[PDB]
Amino acid sequence: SFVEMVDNLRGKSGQGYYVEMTVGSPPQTLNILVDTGSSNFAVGAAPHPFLHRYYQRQLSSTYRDLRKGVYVPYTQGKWEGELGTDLVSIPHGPNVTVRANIAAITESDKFFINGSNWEGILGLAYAEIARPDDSLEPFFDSLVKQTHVPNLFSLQLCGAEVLASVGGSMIIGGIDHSLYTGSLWYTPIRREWYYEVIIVRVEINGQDLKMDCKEYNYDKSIVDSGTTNLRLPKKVFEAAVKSIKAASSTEKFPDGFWLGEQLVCWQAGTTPWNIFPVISLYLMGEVTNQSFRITILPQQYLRPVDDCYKFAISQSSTGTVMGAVIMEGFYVVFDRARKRIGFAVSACHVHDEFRTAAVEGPFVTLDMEDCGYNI
Ligand SMILES: CCCCCS(=O)(=O)C[C@@H](NC(=O)c1cccnc1)C(=O)N[C@@H](Cc1cc(F)cc(F)c1)[C@H](O)CNCc1cccc(CC)c1
Repeated sequence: SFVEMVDNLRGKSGQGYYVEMTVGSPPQTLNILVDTGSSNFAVGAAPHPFLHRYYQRQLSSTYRDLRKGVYVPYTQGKWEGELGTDLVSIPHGPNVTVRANIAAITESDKFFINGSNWEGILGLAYAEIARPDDSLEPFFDSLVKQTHVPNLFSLQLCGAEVLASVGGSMIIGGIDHSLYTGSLWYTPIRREWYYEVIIVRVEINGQDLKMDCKEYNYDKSIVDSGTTNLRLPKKVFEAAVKSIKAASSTEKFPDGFWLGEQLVCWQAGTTPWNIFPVISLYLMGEVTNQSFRITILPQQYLRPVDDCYKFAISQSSTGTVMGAVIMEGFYVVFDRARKRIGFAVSACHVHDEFRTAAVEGPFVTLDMEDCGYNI
């Protein structure tokens, strides 16, 4: 938890958060997307219309070819590459250098984003979902094994021609107490592959969705910084929109809005936040029958793009995804050592005069264990 790591993240709305890193010798500078939703460290290693610079292996005296191809398909978008290792540093991170696995991207499809300003991706999740297989040690594992950095990192993602710029902090090796107020509440990491958690209850403006909690985690629920929106399984999505639509029936928007396709604008400064409800996601606590909740304001699920916004909540077919817009306003601790994820109100907390994002507990909930999907 260093003051030198504060504000070491940057990016544009809808295009994620990236941290500056150097690879090879001499140091090659690159902006790398911080993604707790995957486990491969990869960087553009060949020219591309959206890349202004890229990893040039031939210019690195410390590069070692692993002579193995690698391929990684995401929800939408994918890339192909060549494996190898090299020295990697995070200028605004811990003062150490480690030899890490790196997937030099040679071919890609709908992966890189035009104008995003990042040239690679840092999969911070576990080896289990790493490609080719789990023998390809993820970056953070190498960092912990090679240096004395504590097996833990925390993220503070903040809100907002060109798309609004965003800032944040990735504290490697610790917790920076000045980045949050109040208490930290932890939810167990159900399994060490994605950063899987369990949602046991959901409320829209204080009203219970009243669904079997297995639906909330239908398939799985993950904390994913590499994903923008709050993604919800079909049944949960529909209940959610119906509830949100009702609360804001005072005004009407085109179906494209709710489908997160087309934006919606209001006179600059007149956004009627008060008509949109708050969303409370209750997460399993560290104790049976006990949980805590994180409340999201409309300022979070209505992403800036007159003041224009897009509905940052969309239907998923691969489970719940607590994306960036959910993480924003909260200080999130990925306590790998103790297999848990802590949440707390962020210093750049979720605004508003009558309301505010919050992290509250405890709230008793029985049989939280049957909320998960049992393989
Ligand atoms: C951060 C910049 C914002 C980009 C806006 S986004 O549309 O929300 C990105 C999201 N896209 C969507 O969620 C999406 C996209 C289109 C339609 N519906 C949903 C997505 O796929 N995210 C990848 C990171 C990524 C970032 C990019 F910038 C471009 C890519 F290519 C990939 C996560 O790693 C996925 N974790 C779940 C997961 C799923 C499958 C396999 C794995 C094993 C690696 C893992």
